[PDB]
Amino acid sequence: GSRKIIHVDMDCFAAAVEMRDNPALRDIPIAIGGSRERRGVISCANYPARKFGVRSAMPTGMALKLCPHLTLLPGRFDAYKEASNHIREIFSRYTSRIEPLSLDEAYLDVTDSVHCHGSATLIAQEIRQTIFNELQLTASAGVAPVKFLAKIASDMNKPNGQFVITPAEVPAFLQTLPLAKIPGVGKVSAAKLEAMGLRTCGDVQKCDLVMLLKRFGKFGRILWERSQGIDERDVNSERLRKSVGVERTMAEDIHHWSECEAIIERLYPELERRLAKVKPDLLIARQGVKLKFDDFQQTTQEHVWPRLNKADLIATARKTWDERRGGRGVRLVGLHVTLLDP
DNA sequence: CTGGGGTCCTAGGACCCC
DNA sequence: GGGTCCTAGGACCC
Ligand SMILES: Nc1ccn([C@H]2C[C@H](O)[C@@H](COP(=O)(O)NP(=O)(O)OP(=O)(O)O)O2)c(=O)n1
Ligand SMILES: [Mg+2]
Ligand SMILES: [Mg+2]
Repeated sequence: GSRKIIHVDMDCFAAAVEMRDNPALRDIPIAIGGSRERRGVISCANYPARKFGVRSAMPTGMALKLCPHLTLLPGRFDAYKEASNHIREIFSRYTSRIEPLSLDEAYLDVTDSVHCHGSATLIAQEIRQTIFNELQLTASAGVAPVKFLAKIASDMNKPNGQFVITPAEVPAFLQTLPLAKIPGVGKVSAAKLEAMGLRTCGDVQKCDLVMLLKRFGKFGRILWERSQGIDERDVNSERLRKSVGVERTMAEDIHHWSECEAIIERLYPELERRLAKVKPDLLIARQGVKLKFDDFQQTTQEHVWPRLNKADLIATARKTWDERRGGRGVRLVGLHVTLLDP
């Protein structure tokens, strides 16, 4: 039923806002991540740092081994939040059909738009431009008839570029497209798929659908459909936050309950403030806790609960601390609430 | 040498209904 | 024998 979807993605979003504000970081390797002393990971890295192999979700310990002159910045969320809200208002000028996927990211449906005539290519081009003129940062775009193809397209000519995929180009695009580039196919599934000899969508096009439903369930249908180019998901501008969590990893494993309670005492005020901005009465559906151990196993305990309550969080945290710790060190403790169904 | 914020999926037992 | 809720956990995303 061919639609036209624009996936915009900010390039090096967190880093780019650090460089715009201080140009001294424009041409030196910078990353936002948090110290190796605090056991942190890289969240964003500029291209000078990317040249050394620094990627997002990489432990800072390895980021420094690869690029020792990394200037690590901690990040200013409100600086990135304002930029985003500006980005989303720039989208508001071309369609109401806007589905943000994060701060730096949004699906735009422009099928029924009158703007740069009907050219999804020129709308994406002008949005990418207006962002630069108004925020001095750069965007990439992808244009496709479906959601995931427009997302894959947003990475192909980045940074500061776009890439269009028309319906006639789709069959050739999918034939060589490796399965792991499909959003929702990460490291584990890509490894089993390659264990079955499935690397590209061209390979799964020659597969049996009932076979894939046997082995992967609902995931096998999604797999088989994306390879045929099928992605009926609508751009939904109505999607709502469903949960609020606050967690913290300490410098080193903590071994006594006394220390773990000292962390919850600090975590709770932050969780309440962030819950208050969205729900002033603090009324919720479930609240609970999370511990992650030295062997990186993690357990959570959540239960029905009417209102964000600190003592019950401490209480339940010691029940896990006793029943499921088994004497290992603890590197992370976290708090959580599940919001009420709208 | 492994973050912090989330979404979505699965699955067994409890629970309720015929 | 059905269905929805409850809970824990895992894969995945930015
Ligand atoms: N694992 C990750 C991935 C992204 N992020 C944050 C930091 C990024 O600046 C922001 C943008 O997500 P992203 O698109 O995946 N990466 P980024 O936009 O910075 O670089 P490119 O999109 O140009 O590849 O999300 C994170 O905190 N942890
Ligand atoms: Mg980006
Ligand atoms: Mg993004």
